[PDB]
Amino acid sequence: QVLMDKLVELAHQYKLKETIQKLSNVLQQVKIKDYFEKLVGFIDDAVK
Repeated sequence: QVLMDKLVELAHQYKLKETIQKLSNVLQQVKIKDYFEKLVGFIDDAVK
């Protein structure tokens, strides 16, 4: 029990959820609409 409690404390010290949410926030700052528009334009050019 002491060992698993120490393991739980050690795992929670890193706070992986904060890293995940920071990564998600950074990923949400990218320009996906521009890339989608470029892909749509390129596929339209190919079809034409």
